[PDB]
Amino acid sequence: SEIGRLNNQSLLWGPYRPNIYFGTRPRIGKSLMTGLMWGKIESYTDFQHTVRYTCEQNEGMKGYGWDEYDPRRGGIQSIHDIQNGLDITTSFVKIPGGAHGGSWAARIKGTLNDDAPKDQKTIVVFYVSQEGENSELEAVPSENEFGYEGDVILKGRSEALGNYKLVVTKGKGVIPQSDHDLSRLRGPGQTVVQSLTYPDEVLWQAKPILFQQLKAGIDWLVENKYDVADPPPPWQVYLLANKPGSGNVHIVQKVFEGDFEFDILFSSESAGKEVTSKDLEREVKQATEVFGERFARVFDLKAPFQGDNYKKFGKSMFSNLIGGIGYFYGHSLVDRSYAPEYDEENEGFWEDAAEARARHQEALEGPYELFTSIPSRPFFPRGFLWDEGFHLLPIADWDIDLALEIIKSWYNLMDEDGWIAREQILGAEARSKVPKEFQTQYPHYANPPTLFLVLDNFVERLRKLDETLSTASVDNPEVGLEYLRRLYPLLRRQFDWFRKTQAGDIKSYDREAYSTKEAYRWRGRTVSHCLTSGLDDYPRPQPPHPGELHVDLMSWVGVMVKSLISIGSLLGATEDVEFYTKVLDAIEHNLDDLHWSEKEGCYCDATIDEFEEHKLVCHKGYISLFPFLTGLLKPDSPKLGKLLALIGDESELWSPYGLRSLSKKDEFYGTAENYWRSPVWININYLAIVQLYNIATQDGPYKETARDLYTRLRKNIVETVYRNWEETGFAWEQYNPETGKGQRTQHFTGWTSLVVKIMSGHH
Ligand SMILES: CS(=O)(=O)c1cc(NCc2ccc(CN3C[C@H](O)[C@@H](O)[C@H](O)[C@H]3CO)cc2)cc(-c2cccnn2)c1
Repeated sequence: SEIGRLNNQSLLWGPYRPNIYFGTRPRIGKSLMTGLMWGKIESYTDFQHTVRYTCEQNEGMKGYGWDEYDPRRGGIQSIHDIQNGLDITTSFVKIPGGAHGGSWAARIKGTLNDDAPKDQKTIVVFYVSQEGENSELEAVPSENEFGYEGDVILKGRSEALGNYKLVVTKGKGVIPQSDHDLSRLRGPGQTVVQSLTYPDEVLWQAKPILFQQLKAGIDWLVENKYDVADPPPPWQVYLLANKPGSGNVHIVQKVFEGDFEFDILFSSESAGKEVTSKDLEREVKQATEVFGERFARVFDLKAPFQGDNYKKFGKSMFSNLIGGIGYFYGHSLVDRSYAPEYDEENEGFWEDAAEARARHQEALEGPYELFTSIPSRPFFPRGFLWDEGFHLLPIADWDIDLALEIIKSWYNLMDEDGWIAREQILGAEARSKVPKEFQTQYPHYANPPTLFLVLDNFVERLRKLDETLSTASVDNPEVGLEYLRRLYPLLRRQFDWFRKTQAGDIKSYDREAYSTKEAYRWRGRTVSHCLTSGLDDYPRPQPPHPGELHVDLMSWVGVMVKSLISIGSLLGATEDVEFYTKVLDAIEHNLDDLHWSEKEGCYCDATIDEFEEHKLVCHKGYISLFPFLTGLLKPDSPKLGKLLALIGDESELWSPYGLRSLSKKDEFYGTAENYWRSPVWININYLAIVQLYNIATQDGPYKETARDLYTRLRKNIVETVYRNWEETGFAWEQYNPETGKGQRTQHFTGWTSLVVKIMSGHH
């Protein structure tokens, strides 16, 4: 509770706007937010097309991301913008002090690349907004007529932040000067500020708000007889008339010719003295040193990746993953009808659920907040539930207390029933990027509970001030068990929810098995998809059917029970721990009785026939290995040995680049969208690698096959991801098993970053 508050104060500020190139906000719903924009201007019409704000990936952008980041200290981002002929650095740094979550500073540096005209004009904007009823923010006017020769100071106050100043410094670089008539009314060229107000809920729409002000400037030109007989230069036509004041939006605009840089200094008044540029430089150099020392300790890359090339690779994958951390706030869109069609209980259920959806009873609810890492800045800058379990495995190593914060944040979303939506789209900003037909969440939709994996790691670590704070929840056992105590009931609630909502049907068919209880079927499947399982288009029983059972789902339930055993045991929930033991024992038996195929040598999902009998449906691939991947099989199990055969078999799963999602022998190989029907995916490869290492560092019959497989798979996965990074600068979503090429989306940090932990090893 004391450590909680120090943790709160430490993590309050950051560049928690991963959906944009660079911006800051604190972990507060309605507060002070900033964002960077820039774009070259060569003509009277180009700036609207060159300006950058929200993250994307296309031919115009070579690459971007964090070179180093720790959300407690700050870091350095590099942006390589081809369209704008610019290489940009954004350094962000936090300075603890006072009562309001400390201070921070950022340096924005732009260097023209070799291709750029040496006299390029670049428009740079720093956009500042503040939400809240009783808060103030004011631009201190300049001494000069038309703008600022020097720094722009914003004075503001709020309940959340107390008093603060935000300074945008004069910076360094040529500022262009205009000889035109207009300069007599608009100045020759200088930094300008517009202070505006809009209703709070639209402050986020920085691009349109800016353009509306640019447009009003141009309309003013037109009305005041500035025309094509004698036009002012483009960059002056797009320079806002200076009008500072008070409001909830403040636009600070600069134009530079050539290279440039400028600082942003946020000074929390309740702290000591105010933040300077010399402070920024010192704290930046200091963060880099701490970052370095920590990486070497936490991510000690083992053979054969100890080389410096692999270190830089590892730093990039890690920094981008942990650098994705966002704070999201607002309403989510949920169908709360619990239409009976969603029980999916007859044949052809998918058509019924389509009928219910077509009622559109979904409503906004909340608001909610979420502090989480994300799969990708340009495409998926929001919380995804099973993804986050993978994101936190490397993050927890770095800073267990951060990871627990993020777990707590997710768990705080769980409704009364035990449901967390698998995709968290919080507020209009988060919604803007996401197509309407994809926003609505459904309380019957599960997603893998991979967050338990992180919990498991915490538990084993538990059994055996930024320095201190990162590890306080393990160094103080008292704190640990207390965290577990408070979360334990939500864990159980989620357990029970799986069993009530994702229940399969044994009792109503000719189905025999050790337990009449244990059987699971993901709700929400369509003819070609099962989105809730995480493996979108992995082939399942055709047609889908209320009788289906899914071996991945049962294995996840297995993961959960096992975690509940350890956590219950740590808390002495004896009555609970005994029930869990009966479920574990029953899932073990039932995985065999309902899922094992002796004929095929692997696990399979099941349905019920045209003739109403249990049928196995075997599609050799990730799904086939689940009981192994999820840690459920004994190290001497013959079944495990056969899965090891399947895994290593080059003609089924084993490619030089990692395990294929689907066997080359399956009829569904490389068909359709071919998402999970052949490509190599790091998250599942990671689970294989960890399980091989387990069977490998224990006496048993398969110790040495596992040792060989472990060695080679670790090598193949790391090298594929590394080679692609070296060539393209990106982490990719998935990798082509025939060519080794990364494909689908880029900037996937993202569970692809698991590679840093594969390299570092020692599970
Ligand atoms: C044409 S698109 O670029 O594919 C595309 C698609 C969709 N909607 C569906 C979708 C959602 C997430 C994933 C990735 N991935 C698939 C994995 O199978 C799951 O296991 C993972 O949990 C899941 C998360 O990592 C894939 C598909 C949204 C946007 C978008 C959203 C905001 C802003 N701009 N664009 C773009």
